[PDB]
Amino acid sequence: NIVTLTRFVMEEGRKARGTGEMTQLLNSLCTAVKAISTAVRKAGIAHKLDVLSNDLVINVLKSSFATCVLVTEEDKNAIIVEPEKRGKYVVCFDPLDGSSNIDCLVSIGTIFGIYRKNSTDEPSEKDALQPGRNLVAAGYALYGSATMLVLAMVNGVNCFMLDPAIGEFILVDRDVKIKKKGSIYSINEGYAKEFDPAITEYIQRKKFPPDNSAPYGARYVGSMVADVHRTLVYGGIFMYPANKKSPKGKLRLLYECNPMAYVMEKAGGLATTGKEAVLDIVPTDIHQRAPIILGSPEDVTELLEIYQKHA
Amino acid sequence: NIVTLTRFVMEEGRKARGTGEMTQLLNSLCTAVKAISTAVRKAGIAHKLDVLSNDLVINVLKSSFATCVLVTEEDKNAIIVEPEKRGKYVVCFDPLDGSSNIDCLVSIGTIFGIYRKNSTDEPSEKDALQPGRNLVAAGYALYGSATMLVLAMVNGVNCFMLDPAIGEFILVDRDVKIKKKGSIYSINEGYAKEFDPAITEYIQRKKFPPDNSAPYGARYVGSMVADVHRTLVYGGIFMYPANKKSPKGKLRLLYECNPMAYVMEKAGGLATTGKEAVLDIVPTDIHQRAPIILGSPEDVTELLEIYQKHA
Amino acid sequence: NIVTLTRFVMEEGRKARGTGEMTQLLNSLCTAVKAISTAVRKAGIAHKLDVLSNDLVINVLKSSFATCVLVTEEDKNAIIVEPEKRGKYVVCFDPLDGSSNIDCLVSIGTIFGIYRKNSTDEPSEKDALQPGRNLVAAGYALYGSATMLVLAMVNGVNCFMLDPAIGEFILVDRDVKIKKKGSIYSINEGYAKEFDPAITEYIQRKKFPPDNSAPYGARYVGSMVADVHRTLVYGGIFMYPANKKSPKGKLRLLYECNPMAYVMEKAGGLATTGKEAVLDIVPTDIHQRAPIILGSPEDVTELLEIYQKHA
Amino acid sequence: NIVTLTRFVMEEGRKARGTGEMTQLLNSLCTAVKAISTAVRKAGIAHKLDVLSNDLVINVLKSSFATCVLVTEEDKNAIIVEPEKRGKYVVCFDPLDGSSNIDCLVSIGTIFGIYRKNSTDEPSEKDALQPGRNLVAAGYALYGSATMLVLAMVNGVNCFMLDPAIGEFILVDRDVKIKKKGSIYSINEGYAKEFDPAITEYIQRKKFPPDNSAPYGARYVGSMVADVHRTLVYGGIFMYPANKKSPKGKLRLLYECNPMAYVMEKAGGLATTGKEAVLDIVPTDIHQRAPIILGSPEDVTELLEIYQKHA
Ligand SMILES: O=C(O)CCc1c(C(=O)O)[nH]c2cc(Cl)cc(Cl)c12
Ligand SMILES: O=C(O)CCc1c(C(=O)O)[nH]c2cc(Cl)cc(Cl)c12
Ligand SMILES: O=C(O)CCc1c(C(=O)O)[nH]c2cc(Cl)cc(Cl)c12
Ligand SMILES: O=C(O)CCc1c(C(=O)O)[nH]c2cc(Cl)cc(Cl)c12
Ligand SMILES: O=P(O)(O)OC[C@H]1O[C@](O)(CO)[C@@H](O)[C@@H]1O
Ligand SMILES: O=P(O)(O)OC[C@H]1O[C@](O)(CO)[C@@H](O)[C@@H]1O
Ligand SMILES: O=P(O)(O)OC[C@H]1O[C@](O)(CO)[C@@H](O)[C@@H]1O
Ligand SMILES: O=P(O)(O)OC[C@H]1O[C@](O)(CO)[C@@H](O)[C@@H]1O
Ligand SMILES: [Mn+2]
Ligand SMILES: [Mn+2]
Ligand SMILES: [Mn+2]
Ligand SMILES: [Mn+2]
Ligand SMILES: [Mn+2]
Ligand SMILES: [Mn+2]
Ligand SMILES: [Mn+2]
Ligand SMILES: [Mn+2]
Repeated sequence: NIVTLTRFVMEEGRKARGTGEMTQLLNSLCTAVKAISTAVRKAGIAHKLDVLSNDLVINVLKSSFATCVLVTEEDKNAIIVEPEKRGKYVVCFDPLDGSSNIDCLVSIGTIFGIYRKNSTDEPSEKDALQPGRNLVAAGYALYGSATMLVLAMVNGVNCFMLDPAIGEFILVDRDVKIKKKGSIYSINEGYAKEFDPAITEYIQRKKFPPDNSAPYGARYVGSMVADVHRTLVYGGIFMYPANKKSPKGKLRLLYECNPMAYVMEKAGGLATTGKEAVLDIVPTDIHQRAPIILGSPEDVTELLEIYQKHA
Repeated sequence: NIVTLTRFVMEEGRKARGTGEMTQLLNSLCTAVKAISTAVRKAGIAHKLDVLSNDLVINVLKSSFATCVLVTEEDKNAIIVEPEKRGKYVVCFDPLDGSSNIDCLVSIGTIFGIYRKNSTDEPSEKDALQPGRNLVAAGYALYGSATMLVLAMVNGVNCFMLDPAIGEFILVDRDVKIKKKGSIYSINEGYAKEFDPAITEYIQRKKFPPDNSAPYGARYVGSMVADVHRTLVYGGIFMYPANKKSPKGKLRLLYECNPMAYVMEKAGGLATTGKEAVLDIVPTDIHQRAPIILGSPEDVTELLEIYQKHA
Repeated sequence: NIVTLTRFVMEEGRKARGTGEMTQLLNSLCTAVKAISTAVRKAGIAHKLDVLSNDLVINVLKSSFATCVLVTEEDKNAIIVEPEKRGKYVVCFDPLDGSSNIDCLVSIGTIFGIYRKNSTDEPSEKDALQPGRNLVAAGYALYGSATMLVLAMVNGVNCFMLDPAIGEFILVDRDVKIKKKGSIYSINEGYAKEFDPAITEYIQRKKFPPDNSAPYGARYVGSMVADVHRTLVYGGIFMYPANKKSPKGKLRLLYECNPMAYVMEKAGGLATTGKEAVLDIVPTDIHQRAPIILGSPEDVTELLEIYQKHA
Repeated sequence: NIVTLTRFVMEEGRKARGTGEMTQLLNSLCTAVKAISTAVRKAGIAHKLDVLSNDLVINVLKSSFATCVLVTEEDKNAIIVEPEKRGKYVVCFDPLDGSSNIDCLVSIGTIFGIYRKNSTDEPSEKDALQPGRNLVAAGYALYGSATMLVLAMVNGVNCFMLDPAIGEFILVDRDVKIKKKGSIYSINEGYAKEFDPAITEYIQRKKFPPDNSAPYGARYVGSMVADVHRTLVYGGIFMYPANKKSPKGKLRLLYECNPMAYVMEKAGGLATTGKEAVLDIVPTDIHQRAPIILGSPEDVTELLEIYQKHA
C-alpha cells in the first residue's frame, strides 16, 4: 505494499494541516538518501563519500524550499540558506555516520533532526541551538543489507524500506515501539579502564547475574545507526557514556544524540546522559558532545538508578 | 574494472588445468548469491529467507553438474546428488548466516567450503567428513551496505564486490592479506561468567594493557561473516570459544569454522581451537561444533601462549 | 546532472505561483511511471500489464490530492475522485499505449494530458470534455532502451531520463524544438487502399520526388509514443488519418491525440486532422477518436496544402 | 524461473561434449551485453556508445580465451587475438546496431555470429570469410523496454530476458519457431523508386490483395534487430533488398545478415537474397554487403516465386 513514504508524509501533512513544506523537505531528503545508498553500494567500484554525502544532503535540502538553517557534522559553521530558497525548518544532520567502517562493509547511516525556526530575525546558527524536545521530526536512514528509513514525529515511529526496483520507500512497520525490557547491552568495553563506577557496576551485573538470571548478550557494531536500530527492533540498551577521551562523551548532541533520543522516546523508550533526559539539554555549540544511554525503559531505568545510588 | 568473478575463475581454472567443473560450480553459486542479495534487500517488502536461501543454493549447485554431496546447515542429512547431475565436488554451506539479525538490518552472509570427493564408492555423507586442510576453495558472501564475495583458494584470497547495474562481481582487492597485528578484539562478553581462564586473562590484557599501550577497541556484530570480514580487512581477533551452553563451542565446523579458518590461513592469519589448528580437526558429524579463535597472527599467537601457560 | 524532475517542476511551480497541487500530481505520476517501467522490463519473468498500469496510474493520482476527474483509456466512464482526495485537475491518460507490442519488445508508453477543472458544480465527465488548447501540461513516458519522460507546459518541452540507480528522472534536454523540416514520413501504408486522395498524393511525392530530390525515409514502429518521439527528436511527419476501419481515425482525442498535439505545438511543430488544428477540437465523448497529422511545420503544411487543393 | 543463460549453455556444452570454450565465450559475451544494456539505459545521463560498445565486446571476447579472430563492424580489419589468449572461435559482430536511433529511444541491439576456425595456419582475416552455413551459433541482444538475448545453435533458437535484479538472463521461450505465414511486411518504402520489379509487385499485392483477403499491416522500426525480432515472434517478412544507393544491399553479410539468417532458419523461417540462401553466400570481404529477405516460409517463398517469374 500500500504505502510509499511520499504517500505517508502527505497524508500526515494534511492531517496536521501543514503548508506542505515538510513534505517537500522529506521528499528531497529521500532523494539524497537513495543516492547515498547506491553510492555506498558501489563504493569499491568508484573508478570521499562523506563529502559527496554532505553535498547531496545540502543541495537537495537547499532546493526543497523548506529550510533556512542547516547544520552538518561535516561543516564548521551552520549554513544559512539563500533568501530565495528559504523555508521555515532548521535541519541538523549527520550525512554519513559510521564512515570509519565503509571499508568493513558496515551498516552506516544518515541521521537527521528537524526543527521549526525559533525567532523571526535573520535565520542564524542560534536557530539550531534548540533542545531536542522541540523536534518536529527525526530519524535516520540505515545503509545495510537493505536500505531502511526510520522516521519519528508526534504520532510515532515508522520504518520504510527502499524498493530498489522503483526508487521508493515502502512503509513496512507502522507505529514501532521498543520492548519494555531487552536482553542485549551494547557498549565499547575497550574503554573499561576509563568508565565511571556506575557504568562499571551495570556492566558487571549484566555479565555475572546474581544467579540464575541468564546474562544479557553483548553486541556493538561500532556504527551508531546500526546499534540504535538493533536496539529499537529487538530491545535492550545502547551506551556511549563519558570516558577520559571525552568527558562530555563522543557522540554529537545536535545530529547524533537528539535524533536517536527523539526516535527512542517516540518508540516508548528512554534516552539520558546518566543525569538528565538528552532531549532537555539546551546546546551551546552546534558541534557539542553529549554522553548517551538509550533503549528499553526497564534497562535504561536500571542504569539510572545505579547512577542515583552512586551519587 | 578489468576483472569479473566469471573471468577470474576461468583464468584460475585454466592455470590449474582443471576440467571446468569448479568453474561451473563457482558461476552457479554466484547466481544464488546474487539472488539471495536481492531478496535480503527487499525482505521487508515481501508482500522464511533461510528456507528460500537454502533452496537457491541447493538448486544452483545441483544444476551445476559439479557436485555429488551437499551439506547445508538447514538439512539434517547430507544431500546426495542424483547420478545424472553429479560431478566431483563436496560442498558444505551455510546459506544464510546471522539470520537472527535480518530483523535488525544487519550484515548476514553465505558461507561455503568446497571439497574434492574422497573415495570412489557411492557418494555419501562421509565424503563431507574431511579435515578443512583438504579444502579446494572456500569463502563467503556478505550481504551489507554493499554485497561482497570473498573467495580463497591455493593462491590466496580475493574480494569481489557486486555491481548491481550488471549483476557481476568485480575484483576489488587481489591477494588480500590480514595485518600481522590488530587492535580490535571481538567476542560476546555476555558469556564472561562461563569463559575459561585463558580467555578471561586475554580480555583483561586487552582492556588494561600492562604497558600503557593503548587498549584494543571492542567490536562484535553478532553475525560471523560480518565479524570475520572486519577482522580480515582491519585486523585483530575474533573469538567464539566454548562456554557452558556450548562446551564444544557454538559455531559449526564444516560450514562456519572451516571456511573462515581457510580464508584466514590463506590471508596469512591463524585459526585455532585454543589447542589445535581448526583446519586439522577431523569432523565426526556433519553438524559438529568447534570453538574458534582467528585473526592476526600476532594477536592469535598471544592468546595461544596464554592457553599454554594455563595448561 | 543538476536537475531532477522533482526539482524542475517545483521550480516551475514557484515561478508560476502555484499551490503545489501540480507538483504533487506530477510527483505521483512519476511513481507510477517508474513502477510501469520496471514491470515492463521484467514482463516475461512475471512468474495483464495494462490493467496493472491502469491501477497504478489511478491510485497514485487519487492519492496525489491533486485531481477530481480521471479519464483512462481502460475505463468506460470517467472516474470522479472521492471528495476527501479531490484537487482541481482533470487528467486524461492512456496508461499503457502500444500494448499489442509488449510481446515484440516494442517501445510502449504512457500518455497524459492535464486540465484545470472547468466549472464549480460537482466534478463530472463533462469536466474532461475540454479542447486541447486548455491543457496546462501534457507529455508521455516512453518505456524503451531507456525510460524517458517528455513533459510540455506553457514554457516548452523538456525531456527527462529515468536514472535506474536512484529512481529519479534527470533533465537531459531542456526546451526541445522540432526541426522545421524533416526527411522521414511515418504512416501505416498497409491501409493504402483505404487512404483518401490527399494522403495518397503526399505519400507518392515522398517516394517519387520530382527528381533530384532525395526521397524521405519511411519509419513506422506501430506504437504512437515511439513514433511521435522519433518525430520530435529527428523531425518529419507522423500520420494516422481516417480510413475505412475508422472514418474518424483510430487514435483517441483526449489521451492520445491532444497530448501529442500539445507537445508538438510547444516544440514548434503542428498537429491537425487535415481540416483543423487537433487542439481546437471540442470533444463530445471521452473516448472519441480523431484523425491526426503532426510533425515539422514544413512537412505538415505541405500535406495540409494537398488537402486544400483537393477540397 | 528455472533456467539462467549460464545454466543453459553449460547444459548444452556437456550434451555436445565440448571443451567448454564456447561456454566461456557465451558467458563473456553476456557480461558485455549486460554492460551495454545499462549504458544505453543511462546514455542521456552520461555526464560514443558504439565505441564503448565495441571495446566492451572486444575485451570480454579476448579475455574469454575462446577466440582467435574478431570481426567488428567498427574495425577496418579483423582483430587477430594475442597467442596467449587465443582459443578456436571466430566471432563476427555488430556491437551496437541501429545507432542512428539511440537518439530516438529506439530498440537497438548487438548482433553476433560464431565460427569454428577453419585452417591451422596462423589465424587471420580469411578465417572469417566462411559461408553462414558454417555457423556454430549466432544471435542478438535487443536493448528495448526489456533486454532480450536470442540465441540460435544446432538444436534451435532460444530467447532469454535480462532480470536486472540479479544480472542474469532467464530462459523465457525455448525452441522458438516462426509462424509459417505472417500478416506484416517490413521494408523502407522510402526507396520505392529504386526497387526492382519483383519487390514492387509483392508490395502492391500486400496492400491490394487480389482476393479480398485483408491487406498485410506495415511495420519498419529502422533498426534490424527490432524488425527481425518482431518478425521472429509475430511472423511475416523483413526486407532490405538492393536499391540504387546500395546495389549490393545495405546490411552487412558477416555480422548483420548471416546471424539473422541463421536465427531465422533455425526457427523454421527462410532467408534469401532473392536469388540464393543468404547462408550459402561466401563472403569475399569482411565488410561485404548483401540484400536480404527473411521471415515466415510462406511469405518469403511467395516473394521468391515473383522473382522467379520476372527472371
Ligand atoms: O510541525 C509541523 O506543523 C510540521 C509537521 C508535519 C507536517 C506539516 O505541518 O505540514 N507534515 C508532516 C508529515 C510528516 Cl510524515 C511528519 C510531520 Cl512531523 C509533518
Ligand atoms: O584442479 C582442478 O580440477 C580445477 C581447479 C579449478 C577450476 C576448474 O577445474 O575448473 N576452476 C577454478 C576456479 C578457481 Cl577460482 C580456483 C580453482 Cl582451483 C579452480
Ligand atoms: O495552471 C497552473 O497554474 C498550474 C501550472 C503549474 C504549476 C502551478 O500552478 O503550481 N506548477 C507547475 C510545474 C510544472 Cl513542471 C508545470 C506546470 Cl504546467 C506547473
Ligand atoms: O563442439 C563443441 O566444441 C562445444 C559446443 C558448445 C559448447 C562448449 O564446447 O563448451 N558450449 C555450448 C553452448 C551452447 Cl548454447 C551451444 C553449444 Cl554448441 C556449445
Ligand atoms: O570506536 P568507538 O569509540 O566505540 O565509537 C564508535 C561510535 O563512533 C561512531 O563511529 C562515529 O560517530 C558512531 O557511529 C559509533 O557509535
Ligand atoms: O549470540 P551469540 O552466542 O554471540 O552467537 C553469535 C553467532 O551466532 C550466529 O549468528 C549464527 O551462528 C553467528 O553468525 C554469530 O557469530
Ligand atoms: O496497427 P495500426 O493500425 O497501424 O495502429 C498502430 C497504432 O495503434 C496503437 O497501437 C494503439 O493506439 C498506437 O500506439 C499506434 O500508433
Ligand atoms: O534507413 P535505412 O536504409 O532503412 O536503413 C535501416 C537499417 O540500417 C541500420 O540501422 C544499420 O544497418 C539497420 O539496423 C537497419 O535495418
Ligand atoms: Mn559523519
Ligand atoms: Mn557521526
Ligand atoms: Mn544459517
Ligand atoms: Mn549459521
Ligand atoms: Mn492503452
Ligand atoms: Mn492507446
Ligand atoms: Mn553498428
Ligand atoms: Mn550495424
